[PDB]
Amino acid sequence: RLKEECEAGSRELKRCKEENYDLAMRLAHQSEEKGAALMRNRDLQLEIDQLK
Amino acid sequence: RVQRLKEECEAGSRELKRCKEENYDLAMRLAHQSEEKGAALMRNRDLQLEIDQLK
Repeated sequence: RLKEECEAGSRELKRCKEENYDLAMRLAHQSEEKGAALMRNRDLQLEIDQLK
Repeated sequence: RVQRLKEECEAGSRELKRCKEENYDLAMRLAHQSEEKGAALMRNRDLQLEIDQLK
């Protein structure tokens, strides 16, 4: 009754910890890509301001 | 032995609850950063089109 639910919980904890590491890596990757896109945006806005 | 595995199981159920809450937070922050990157790339395309008409 509780032995089976506790074995299932420890397997779910193993998967949750794997997902946590995966989410952290994906978050760091998206933050770098967002930073690169925003830098390109600043440079383009500066170009427009000089022409207009 | 019975009381030891009971505690260990209760501790794991609490750690899983914590991990799922952290994972939900990371997922929402990941979704936010991806949306912001996407929005910036779309503005970049529009700005490049504007520049090409002015130079």
